Amino acid sequence: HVEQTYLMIKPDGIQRQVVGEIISRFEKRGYRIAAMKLTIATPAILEEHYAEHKGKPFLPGLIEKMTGPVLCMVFEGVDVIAQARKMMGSTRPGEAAPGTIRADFCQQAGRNLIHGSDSAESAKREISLWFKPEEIQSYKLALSDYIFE
Amino acid sequence: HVEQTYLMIKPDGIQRQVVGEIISRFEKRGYRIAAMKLTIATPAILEEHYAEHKGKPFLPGLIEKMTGPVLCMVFEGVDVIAQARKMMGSTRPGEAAPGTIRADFCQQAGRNLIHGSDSAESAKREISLWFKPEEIQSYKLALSDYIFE
Amino acid sequence: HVEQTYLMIKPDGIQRQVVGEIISRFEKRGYRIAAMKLTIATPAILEEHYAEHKGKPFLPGLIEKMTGPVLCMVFEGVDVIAQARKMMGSTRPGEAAPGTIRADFCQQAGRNLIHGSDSAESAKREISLWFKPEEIQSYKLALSDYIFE
Ligand SMILES: Nc1ccn([C@@H]2O[C@H](COP(=O)(O)OP(=O)(O)OP(=O)(O)O)[C@@H](O)[C@H]2O)c(=O)n1
Ligand SMILES: Nc1ccn([C@@H]2O[C@H](COP(=O)(O)OP(=O)(O)OP(=O)(O)O)[C@@H](O)[C@H]2O)c(=O)n1
Ligand SMILES: Nc1ccn([C@@H]2O[C@H](COP(=O)(O)OP(=O)(O)OP(=O)(O)O)[C@@H](O)[C@H]2O)c(=O)n1
Ligand SMILES: [Mg+2]
Ligand SMILES: [Mg+2]
Ligand SMILES: [Mg+2]
Repeated sequence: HVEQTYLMIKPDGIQRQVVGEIISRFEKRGYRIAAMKLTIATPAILEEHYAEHKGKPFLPGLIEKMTGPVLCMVFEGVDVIAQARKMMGSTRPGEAAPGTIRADFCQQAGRNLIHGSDSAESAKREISLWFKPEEIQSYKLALSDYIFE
Repeated sequence: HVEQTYLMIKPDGIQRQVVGEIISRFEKRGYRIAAMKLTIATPAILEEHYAEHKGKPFLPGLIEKMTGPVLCMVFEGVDVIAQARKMMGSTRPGEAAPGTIRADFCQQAGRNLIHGSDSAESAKREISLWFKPEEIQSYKLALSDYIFE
Repeated sequence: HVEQTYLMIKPDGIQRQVVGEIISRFEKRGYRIAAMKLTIATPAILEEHYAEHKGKPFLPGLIEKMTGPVLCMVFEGVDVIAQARKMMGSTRPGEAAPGTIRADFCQQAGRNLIHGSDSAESAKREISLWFKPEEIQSYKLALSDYIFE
C-alpha cells in the first residue's frame, strides 16, 4: 500500500539552484514522481496553503518569502507522507538531524527550502490546491519488484 | 585492533545498480576491502546463512527474495562489525536513521539492500560460509598512518 | 545575527585529500568563508591551541599527530559554532551520528579529520591565535536573501 504526499520546493530551493539535488534524494528511495510543475506562488494561493496560520503575526512575512518560483511535486511510496517529513527534518534547521534536507542545506526556519504535507488530510488538501487532476500521472516504476517487498 | 565483517549486497542492490555507491560509503571511512566476490545466491547456501531464522514465518520469502545475484564482501576496520551495522541502519528503512544506507535508499524491510554480520561470532561464521581462506586478501592501506591512531 | 567559528582541517584531512569535500559540506548550508589559510602547524602554536589540555598525558601525542599541514578556516553563519560542532560529530567517530563528518570519514578519535571551536569564547580565542585581523575578509553572500530569514 502506497500513499502520495505534496512536496514543494520553496523559492530558496529554486534560487540556490538545488532543485535536482532535492529531487534526487526522493528518487534514491524509489519514490515515484506522480506530479511535477513549476509555478510562481502568489499571495492568494499561499493564503489557502497556509490557512491554518490565518491571522497570525508571522504569516505576512511567510507569504512574502514564499512569493516566488516554486516546484510543486507529488511523490508516491510506502509511508511517504511521514517519511518525507523525516527526510526534510525539523522546521528549524538547527534542530534537524544530520542527513536531513534542512540540516544539510539550511540555517533558519524562514528559509528552510522545502514543504511537505504533515498528514494524510493535508496531503489531499494540498494536492487539490496546487494541482489539477490531469497533472497527477499514473504509471508503474519498472524497478518495483526490487523496491517493494 | 581491527576486525573483519561480512557484508553482502542483496539482489536489490545489484538490480538498482548502486553497488559502487555502497562500496564507496565503506571506503570513505578507510575500511579495507579484504575480499569481494559476485555470485548468485541459492537456497541451500541462504538456508545456512540465515540459519538463526530457521522456522520463522518470514524465512521462505526471505530466501526467495535473496535468490539472485549478490556481492559478497569482507571489510576490515576498527570496530567494523558494529560500525557497519550502524551505517546500514535499522532493518526497517522507515525506522533507520537519516544518513544510513537503508534510510537513504530503501522503503521496506524485505528490500533493504544489504546484509551485515551482527556479531564477532556471526562474522567469523559468515566469512567462512561464503569465502574460502585463499580468497581473503591481506595488504596494508597506504594511508594507514592517517586512518588509525 | 551571525557568528564566526574556527574550523581546522587536520593533517589526516589534507593527506586523505578530502579538503574540498569538507569545505563543500559547510558551503552547502550557506556558511560564508571568512578566512582560509594552509600552514604547517608547529608544536608552539599547537601548545597554545590545546592549552586546555596542558599537563595531561595525551597532549604530547596529540601535538605530534597535529604537527603537519593544516587548513585554517573561519566560517560565518547563524549559530555556526554549535552547528559546525553538530556537523563534525562526536570526538570518537564510532559514537558520532550518521551523516556527520567524523562518522562518514573516520574510525578513531586520534584521526578525526577536523577541529572546530566549541564555544563563543574558544572561537574568539582560536580565530585570533591562527589569524591576524587583516586576514579576516568581510563580504556579503549574494544569496543572503534566500539563506537568512
Ligand atoms: N515562527 C515561525 C513559524 C514558521 N515559519 C515558517 O513557516 C512554515 C510553516 O510553519 P510550520 O507548518 O509550523 O512548519 P513546516 O510544516 O515545517 O513548514 P512547511 O509547511 O512550509 O513545510 C515553516 O516551514 C517555516 O519556514 C517561520 O518562519 N517562523
Ligand atoms: N519480519 C521480517 C524480518 C526480516 N526481514 C528480512 O529478513 C532479513 C534478515 O532479518 P534480520 O536478521 O532480523 O534483520 P537484519 O539483520 O537487519 O537483516 P540482514 O541480516 O540481512 O542484515 C532482514 O534484513 C529483512 O530483509 C523481513 O523482510 N521481515
Ligand atoms: N582521549 C583522547 C583525547 C582527545 N583525543 C584527540 O584530541 C583532540 C582534542 O580533544 P577534545 O577537545 O576533547 O575533542 P574535540 O573537541 O572533539 O577535538 P577538537 O578540539 O580537535 O575538535 C580530539 O579531537 C582527538 O583527536 C584523543 O585522541 N583521545
Ligand atoms: Mg506544515
Ligand atoms: Mg541479521
Ligand atoms: Mg576540543
